[PDB]
Amino acid sequence: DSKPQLQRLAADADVDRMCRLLEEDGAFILKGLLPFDVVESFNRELDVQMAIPPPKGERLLADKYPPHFKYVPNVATTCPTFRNTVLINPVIHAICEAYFQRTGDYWLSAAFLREIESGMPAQPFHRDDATHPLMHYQPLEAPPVSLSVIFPLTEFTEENGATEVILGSHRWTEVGTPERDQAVLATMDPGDVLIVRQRVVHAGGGNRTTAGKPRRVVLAYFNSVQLTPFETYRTMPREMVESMTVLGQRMLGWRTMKPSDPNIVGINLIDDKRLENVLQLKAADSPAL
Amino acid sequence: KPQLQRLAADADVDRMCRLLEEDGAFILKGLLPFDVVESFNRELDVQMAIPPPKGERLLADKYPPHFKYVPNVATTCPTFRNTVLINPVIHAICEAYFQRTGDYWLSAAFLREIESGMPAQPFHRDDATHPLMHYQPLEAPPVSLSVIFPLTEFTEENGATEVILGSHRWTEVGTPERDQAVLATMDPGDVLIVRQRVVHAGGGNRTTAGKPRRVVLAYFNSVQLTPFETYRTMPREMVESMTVLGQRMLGWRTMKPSDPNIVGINLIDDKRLENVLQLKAADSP
Ligand SMILES: [Co+2]
Ligand SMILES: [Fe+2]
Ligand SMILES: [Fe+2]
Repeated sequence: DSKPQLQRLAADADVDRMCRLLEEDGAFILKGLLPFDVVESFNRELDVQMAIPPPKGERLLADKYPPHFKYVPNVATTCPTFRNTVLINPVIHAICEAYFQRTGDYWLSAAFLREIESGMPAQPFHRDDATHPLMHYQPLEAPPVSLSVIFPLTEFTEENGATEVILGSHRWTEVGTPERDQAVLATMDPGDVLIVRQRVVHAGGGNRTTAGKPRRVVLAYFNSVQLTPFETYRTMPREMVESMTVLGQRMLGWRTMKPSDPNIVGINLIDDKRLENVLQLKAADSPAL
Repeated sequence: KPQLQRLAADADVDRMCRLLEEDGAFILKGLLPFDVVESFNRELDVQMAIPPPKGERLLADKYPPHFKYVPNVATTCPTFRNTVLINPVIHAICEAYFQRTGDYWLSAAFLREIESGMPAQPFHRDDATHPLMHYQPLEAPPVSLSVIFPLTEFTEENGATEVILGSHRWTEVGTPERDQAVLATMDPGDVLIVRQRVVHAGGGNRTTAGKPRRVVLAYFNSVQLTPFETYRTMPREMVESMTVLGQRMLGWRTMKPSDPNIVGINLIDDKRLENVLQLKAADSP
């Protein structure tokens, strides 16, 4: 509309340009990154998880909310489509490599599903700096250590709560209490992807539809390997791990990684050796590399 | 000039905390009894006697051959794993120090041996392993603590650690003189504790004879920060023989950064890692 909008880019768009949008606007959308069949396969895998009856024991997040809370943690362990296809998408990683150039290696801190039902209110505007509170004190100019990647799995509309993003707001000193009309809407089709810079002020739009159609989203956080993964994928069976590509294994914390100089050795190692060597980890695309 | 303060092992933790914010460092006298120091040294002797490896060594291959180093001592030295790592005074200090940031764990603990004729290190801050630390404001909650265990005598001759008191308040390292620093001269069993941002240097070893100076360095970091050393390949039997505190230090349990993190970190299936693993411990039901 009137205000400058989120730019929607083709999957083959220029990475330098995407990197610049992140620094100027703080966010952008990749159009039709995931084909519809991938999206639907992912959705069915998620349906299976959500249909599982509630467990007997403790659930750290879920126990904090009423029983109608819809959440699937660490989707990489239970959704093969995410693990084998979405997680290792080459466009996503081209962006990450450029974005994290100053900080070095990155990996997956978390990827999880939320569903926002009809009649739910919008989120307060905020920054994604709560999981690793030290991020709250990092200056704007410092090398970024986190990137938010948002996957709509149903339509995002003005009505059902499309993500509200305030362009340029990563340059603000604080969040404050911004008006809703300061934000623009990440309206999207399933298969699109929203990419959001560290420190950008934003809010989930809730869902004001009344027809019972929930809005589904998978949120993935790619962080500097300096930062401890929220979700640990260390209990994945070896057969599952070795079925992944090297990149996948790197994302899920199964390999030694490298923060930027002046760390000149790396991180996540043991016996002064690479973790994957100590584990004698095979990978699906080891013959080609 | 002001020297490093030497405190009895049973001194009041509030005083220790005060010293870290004012001086940036202090020494605990006789924290580890002689038998602990001796068994630990014997265990390290075993590792040091093990022949040089064939394959790549990530850290060691970057330095000259006189580099003497034993990585992740917790996996090979029961005395560190069962006694030193879980010392209650160290953790009283950590709990006070990390109050603002939340839970902490072990990023690394390793041995270095410094031979005769080695020069002192350049003055520096310990902000290289996790470079994001370089950009954290002075006022922000600390996310790292250096704990230094002399395993041989630290003398003015053999390279006692050089610490510049109050330098954590400096904007940058600059080009400090050696006489700006004071020496952490210590006996085995003592412990040197050094705050984030404190400018310091290993003292090398100016002796011309005798056995090298032996030191174990442990870095305790906010659980927000990825451990340099990962202890995830430890055998289950070894892990379960440890106390809950030990398991928490070595990354085998779910941990909790301060609010506004209200769930925790290092979890899976929306459960605690130790519950998913059905982890036993020496001191849990
Ligand atoms: Co002078
Ligand atoms: Fe958010
Ligand atoms: Fe140092």
